[PDB]
Amino acid sequence: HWGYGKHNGPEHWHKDFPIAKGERQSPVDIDTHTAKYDPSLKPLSVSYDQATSLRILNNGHAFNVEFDDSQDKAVLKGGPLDGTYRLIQFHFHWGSLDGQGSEHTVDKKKYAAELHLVHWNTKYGDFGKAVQQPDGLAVLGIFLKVGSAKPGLQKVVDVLDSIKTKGKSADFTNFDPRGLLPESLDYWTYPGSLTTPPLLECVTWIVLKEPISVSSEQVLKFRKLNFNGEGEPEELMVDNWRPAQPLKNRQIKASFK
Ligand code: NI
Ligand code: NI
Repeated sequence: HWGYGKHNGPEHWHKDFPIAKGERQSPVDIDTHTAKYDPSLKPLSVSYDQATSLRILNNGHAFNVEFDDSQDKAVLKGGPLDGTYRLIQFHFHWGSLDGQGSEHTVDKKKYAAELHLVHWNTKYGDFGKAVQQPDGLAVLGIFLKVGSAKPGLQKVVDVLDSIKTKGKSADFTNFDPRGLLPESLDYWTYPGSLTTPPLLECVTWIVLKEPISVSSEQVLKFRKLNFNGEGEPEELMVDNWRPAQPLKNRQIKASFK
C-alpha cells in the first residue's frame, strides 16, 4: 500500500498516513546559510564498543542490520539529547544513480545514499512505546558519496546476495558500526519524523556534516537488491528515499561554527 514505485510512492502516502502533511515531517533540506550554531549543544557521545549485531533483514523497503537493544550496549547520548538512546538497527536509503539517493539534502544537494542509525529513548522501555513520544527516537544520519571504498561497509555488501528478496534474513553477528562513521562528529539537528509510514513525529534528527565515501562497486551491489519477494518479478531496490518536506515552524541548529 506504500512503497517507492510508480503508483504508491511518497506523493501518495498522505492518503493512508495524513501526518505525511504534518508540522514536523522529515527529511528536510539543510540550508547551511540559515542553520545557526547553537552553543547550548554538546558533542555527540557515540558509545558502540559493546554493540551486539544479530541479523540482517530485507524488509521489502530497505535492509535492516539489527542489534540487541535489551541492554545499554550501543548507545547515543549527548548532543541535543537528554538521556540514553539505544541502537536498534541501521539501514540505508539509496538511489538508482549516483546523483540521488539521500533523503536529507544540503543546500539542495542530493548525496548517493544516506545511512540511518536508529536509536530509542530508554525512558520509554521499548521501541513501540518510544515512537509514540515526541522525543522517542534519535536517528544519526550520515551521507554517502561515491569515491573510495569504505572498508567497514564491505561485510554488509558481501551478505546482500543472501538477502536479495523481501523477507529474507541472515545471521549478522559481530559487526562493528563504528566502521561506518566519518572522522568528524560535527552535526546539524532538528525535530522531525520517521521518513517511512507511519511517519510519526517522534525523531530528534542528528545529521553529520562530513559524508563517508563508498565505492562504485559497493553501491552497485546495493542496487542488486530486490523490493519483491522470491519467485516474483524483479523490482530492483533503488530510489528508496522520500524527498525533502517543508521545514515549517522549525529551526535547524548546528553543533559547529
Ligand atoms: Ni502495502
Ligand atoms: Ni531511514
